[PDB]
Amino acid sequence: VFQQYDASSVVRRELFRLVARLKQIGATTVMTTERIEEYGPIARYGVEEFVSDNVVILRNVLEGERRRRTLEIL
Amino acid sequence: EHQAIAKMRTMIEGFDDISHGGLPIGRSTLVSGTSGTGKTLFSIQFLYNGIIEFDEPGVFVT
Amino acid sequence: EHQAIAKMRTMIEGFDDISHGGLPIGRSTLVSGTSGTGKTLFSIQFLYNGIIEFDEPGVFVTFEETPQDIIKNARSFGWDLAKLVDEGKLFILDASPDPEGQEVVGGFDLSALIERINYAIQKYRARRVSIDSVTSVFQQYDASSVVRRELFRLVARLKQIGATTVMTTERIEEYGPIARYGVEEFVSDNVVILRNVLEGERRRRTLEILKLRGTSHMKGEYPFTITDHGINIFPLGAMRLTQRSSNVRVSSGVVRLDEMCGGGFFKDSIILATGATGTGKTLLVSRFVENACANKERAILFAYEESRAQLLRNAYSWGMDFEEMERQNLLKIVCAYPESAGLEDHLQIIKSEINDFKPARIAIDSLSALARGVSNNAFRQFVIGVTGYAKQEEITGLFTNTSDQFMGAHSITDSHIATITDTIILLQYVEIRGEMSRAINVFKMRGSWHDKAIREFMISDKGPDIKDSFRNFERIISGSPTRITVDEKSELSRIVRGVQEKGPES
Amino acid sequence: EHQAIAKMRTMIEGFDDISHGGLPIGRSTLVSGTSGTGKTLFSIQFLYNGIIEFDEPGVFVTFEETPQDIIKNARSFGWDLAKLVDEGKLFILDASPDPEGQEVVGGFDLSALIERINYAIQKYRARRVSIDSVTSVFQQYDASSVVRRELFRLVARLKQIGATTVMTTERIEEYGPIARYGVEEFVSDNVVILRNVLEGERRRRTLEILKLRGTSHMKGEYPFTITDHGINIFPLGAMRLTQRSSNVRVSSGVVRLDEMCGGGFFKDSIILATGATGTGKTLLVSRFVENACANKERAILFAYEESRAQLLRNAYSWGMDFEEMERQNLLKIVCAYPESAGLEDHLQIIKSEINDFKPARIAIDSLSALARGVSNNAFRQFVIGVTGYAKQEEITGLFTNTSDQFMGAHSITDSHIATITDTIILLQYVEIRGEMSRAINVFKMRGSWHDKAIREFMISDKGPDIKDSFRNFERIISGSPTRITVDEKSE
Ligand SMILES: Nc1ncnc2c1ncn2[C@@H]1O[C@H](COP(=O)(O)OP(=O)(O)OP(=O)(O)O)[C@@H](O)[C@H]1O
Ligand SMILES: Nc1ncnc2c1ncn2[C@@H]1O[C@H](COP(=O)(O)OP(=O)(O)OP(=O)(O)O)[C@@H](O)[C@H]1O
Ligand SMILES: Nc1ncnc2c1ncn2[C@@H]1O[C@H](COP(=O)(O)OP(=O)(O)OP(=O)(O)O)[C@@H](O)[C@H]1O
Ligand SMILES: Nc1ncnc2c1ncn2[C@@H]1O[C@H](COP(=O)(O)OP(=O)(O)OP(=O)(O)O)[C@@H](O)[C@H]1O
Ligand SMILES: Nc1ncnc2c1ncn2[C@@H]1O[C@H](COP(=O)(O)OP(=O)(O)OP(=O)(O)O)[C@@H](O)[C@H]1O
Ligand SMILES: [Mg+2]
Ligand SMILES: [Mg+2]
Ligand SMILES: [Mg+2]
Ligand SMILES: [Mg+2]
Ligand SMILES: [Mg+2]
Ligand SMILES: [Mg+2]
Ligand SMILES: [Mg+2]
Ligand SMILES: [Mg+2]
Repeated sequence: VFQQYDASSVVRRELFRLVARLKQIGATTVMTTERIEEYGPIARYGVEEFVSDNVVILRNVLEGERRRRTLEIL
Repeated sequence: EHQAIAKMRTMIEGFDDISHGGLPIGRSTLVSGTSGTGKTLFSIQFLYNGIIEFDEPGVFVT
Repeated sequence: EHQAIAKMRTMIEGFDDISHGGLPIGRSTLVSGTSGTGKTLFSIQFLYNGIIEFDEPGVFVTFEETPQDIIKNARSFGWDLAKLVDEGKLFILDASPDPEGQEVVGGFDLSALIERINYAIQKYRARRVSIDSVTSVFQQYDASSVVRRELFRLVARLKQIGATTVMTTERIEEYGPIARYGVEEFVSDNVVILRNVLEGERRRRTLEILKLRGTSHMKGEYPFTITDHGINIFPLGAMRLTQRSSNVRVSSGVVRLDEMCGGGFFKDSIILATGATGTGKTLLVSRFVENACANKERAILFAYEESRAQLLRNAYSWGMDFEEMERQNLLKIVCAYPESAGLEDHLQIIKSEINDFKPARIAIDSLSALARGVSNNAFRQFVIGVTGYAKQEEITGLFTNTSDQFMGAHSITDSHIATITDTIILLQYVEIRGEMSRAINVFKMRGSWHDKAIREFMISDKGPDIKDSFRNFERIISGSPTRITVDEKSELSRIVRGVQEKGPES
Repeated sequence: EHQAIAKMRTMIEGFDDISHGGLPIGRSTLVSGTSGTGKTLFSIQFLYNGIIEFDEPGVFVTFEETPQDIIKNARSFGWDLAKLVDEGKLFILDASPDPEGQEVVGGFDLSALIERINYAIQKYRARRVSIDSVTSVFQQYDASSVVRRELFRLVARLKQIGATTVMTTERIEEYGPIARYGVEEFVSDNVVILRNVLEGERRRRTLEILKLRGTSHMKGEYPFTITDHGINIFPLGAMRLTQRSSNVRVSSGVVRLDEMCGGGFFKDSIILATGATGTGKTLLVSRFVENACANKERAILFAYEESRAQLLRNAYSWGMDFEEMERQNLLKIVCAYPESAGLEDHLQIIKSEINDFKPARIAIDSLSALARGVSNNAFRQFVIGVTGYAKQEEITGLFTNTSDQFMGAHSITDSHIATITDTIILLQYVEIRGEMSRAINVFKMRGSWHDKAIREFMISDKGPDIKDSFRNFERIISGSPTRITVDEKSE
């Protein structure tokens, strides 16, 4: 959604809104995000983390040509 | 309520273990990762195990 | 106390030492850190105790989290903040934006907030203040220039007011810049970094006090754990060296051994039992725990290799019934995997069980079990921990170390812990005539005199049988000894012909 | 279509094995990577195999090389694309800009183009469409957010059309972003990544399928070759452990040795001869290769240490004449320094050559010669490939290994190929009375019984002459013996 011409700030405030409204409803929501480097920031725009109540990371770590899939609960 | 945070079960083999019950209720849980790591399936499959195990309708936004 | 900056206590298991006292009164401490590091709890924990220990109302400003949740969440550690926001001891000050908000508002509001917080502080008569997630305020359209001036104003005014404040900062990298705008670090009087370093797919959190303008403190990282009780730190280096020592002597559960140790292990003493795999270590330990209960004293056993079940099967086979031990409430078996947590945790799990049961003895079967994966220093430092705790607590310790190379190991340490230890017990195989025989030896005893033989021992359903020494063998330790005889037929009981009887009658 | 995902094989050697079927029909695949990885070839080979195998018209779209060139170059792998253009089975929709022009033509053309695309799709009744260098289009003046929309509009349309696609994308760092804008990443249904990795000033090409929406695939990287017959991907992991096993026997070239191994080597099996430099491994190989010339059978010899010439010499010196072995086209020698290439290219040469001589025996002159300058893992993989290939092909294999230290060596192998070889012939110098004497031994044979003694032997112009064991010595293996001269029982 932010891939139209947005920056960090614009994007943080937006996640807040989204998450919050969803909080009111009482909806146990799950939100999927993309990244750039297996260990780099936790979310494309360096903010999504602190804005969420719970965070999870699905990593497909490289290494010796063999990829290894892991999951963590930050 | 007036106690701890209540959790929901994802019936995803293991995760409901690692998370000590499962996702918190009435709260969004961020799940990010690089292309081809899990996410969708983790979201789809969270919905699915929802219907198919406690009868809890699901809403998938794509 | 010799310091020139007045401090107030956080009552956070560990912090007040590392900070040599607690946050400098009338000042601002920046506790910064990655996502999920511990930050906001610290804050809440900081206001909490002030309330429930000094009766000092506190003002907690929330910026991102909903004033409702802060209370909802803080219930995890068992705190009815509600009731406090209710009795007028804790004023949560909402400032969270809205789900239907505009855009543009972080400068004149920064001036309004000062007056705000200034109202509640004057109103509730507060001493402590938490400003959780200032960062989020600048995350609207700002840059370094405007953040140092704006923060400054806030802290500057806050200090004038006389409130001992804590601000929280997020940061993407664990070791890199302290805070986002790489500017908060110099605007604050103190800086408390909180990290959660990865490495080896496990997770290690640490607290560090970079600076405390005005006084001294413990430098570098210190591991902490967030338990059902909140933050819990280990000044593994603030662990002074002044434990008590006593010439009291206890049993090993093995009689002959006792002699071999000048008269029974010292009460206050660390004991090490090293020996290749399958030499016996596990047994002795069991015979140590056993006896401790046979004299009516408590003792724990933390098995990191064998199950609680199996620990009993082989324990019973060796005699000594652990089933009962558990029941008479004299021996407690923990038992777990070293891979089921980072050392910091394992070190605390152990400490805990040592306080909810008060042993008078403790045994850790296979320290080397805990040295798996982990770095030597990391493990060596953990050894100093347990070893440290049990030493200053009059709790006799028997650790088990299994050397990675049977017969031919030129070092019974491998991780070099033999110098922290007070008394070592050595078990090693001996190749005698196409046979793998065993043999124990008492290497060192700091206070006792102990036997200097490398006696042989055998295992029966009954237990450790301490026989005689391989006097007529050289290159013993080598594992595969060399038979050089000056005698052997020498008296002892010559008398040939019919010497025995048999099973019928003697 | 309430069925699992449908795939369309690519007939690109090795890929259809890795994708578990082949790019999902009608969807978009994304093969991206840095300059010189495969991309352009891939897609080209993608369309080709599509035509000359299933009569499936191909739509190739270029955004930089001129159509004339795509042909010109293609002739590199023996295929006149001009022919299919004449036959209307493939349409190289030129879309490359000309020397002159204007600007401010943003999403302007991305639209008109989707029509010209749909055009030929319908017109040529297309099924497989490839787009090379799509990115060289947004490289006019755009940003991430801009590309995400110009790309998604396409793929979307394409999926509508229903044709199966592949999009070429470029990358700058071999292990950084998946595509220049790190957007295409998520805009694709399937992401393939060509990586032309450096290291040691040598280059290894590695393909990988990061994701395939809706179907399983092969997780991890795979080395691939670029030749005269297109791209080739050896799925060294894919190869299964279902090798044929027979109890038949073969000779070792040395009678007395055939005896030691209880009858001989098993036709189907790998044997390893180990020893310090000099021991005589190269002998055993020379002897093992003549025998297959006595039973008039084709056998191959891969030398990585000596030359065509020198071998001939030291061979005529042991009696065996190779000059005839070649004439009788029953023996073929190769020879190539290990440095001349990397294990990837090697493994192939081997395979290819084995197909053009239908051997029944084979011996590689020194593996350590090949483990030279390469990581164990990288080498360890090279063994299993040849070892594996020689196996499920019935070819008895004998490999040479000069242990890194003479006398006392504590392992037949260093790289650890011991557990990859069935039989282990172990050569080792033995020191007696001040003379470097030898010693051959059948260390292990999985089936047979083989001799358990360490028999010394010698080398004359007649070849190896196994002799008697060192019954009267001790520490034999160590290297520096110690006679026992036990004084009998002392009467
Ligand atoms: N049936 C299946 N069996 C085994 N693995 C599968 C199966 N389907 C998909 N996969 C694997 O899962 C990956 C697909 O990713 P998925 O659709 O779950 O979402 P994602 O990786 O989180 O996000 P994105 O849309 O970028 O791919 C593939 O890369 C593949 O390795
Ligand atoms: N009862 C508990 N037992 C063990 N861990 C707990 C408990 N309660 C909370 N935690 C842990 O505490 C952490 C919560 O972090 P906290 O609320 O203190 O603020 P933060 O990490 O500093 O900042 P942010 O709001 O950005 O996450 C999590 O990492 C979580 O696992
Ligand atoms: N009932 C028994 N009867 C005779 N010998 C026994 C009996 N139980 C154990 N043993 C002997 O004791 C050894 C078992 O080792 P033990 O359980 O004492 O711990 P360890 O050698 O210190 O460590 P680990 O067993 O994990 O290697 C065996 O090598 C075996 O010879
Ligand atoms: N006949 C051939 N034999 C061996 N290798 C060849 C042959 N033809 C081309 N190659 C190799 O294959 C590569 C060709 O790459 P190709 O033009 O197919 O696309 P690309 O490298 O993916 O993208 P780009 O258009 O940027 O070069 C060359 O870099 C070259 O090393
Ligand atoms: N005509 C010959 N007469 C006597 N001995 C010879 C003759 N030719 C070779 N030899 C012996 O064989 C050895 C030659 O080594 P060989 O060809 O067997 O290969 P290798 O030992 O396996 O490997 P490398 O040659 O690389 O050391 C010489 O060291 C020598 O002892
Ligand atoms: Mg997805
Ligand atoms: Mg956080
Ligand atoms: Mg927080
Ligand atoms: Mg044990
Ligand atoms: Mg190209
Ligand atoms: Mg995606
Ligand atoms: Mg040699
Ligand atoms: Mg050689």
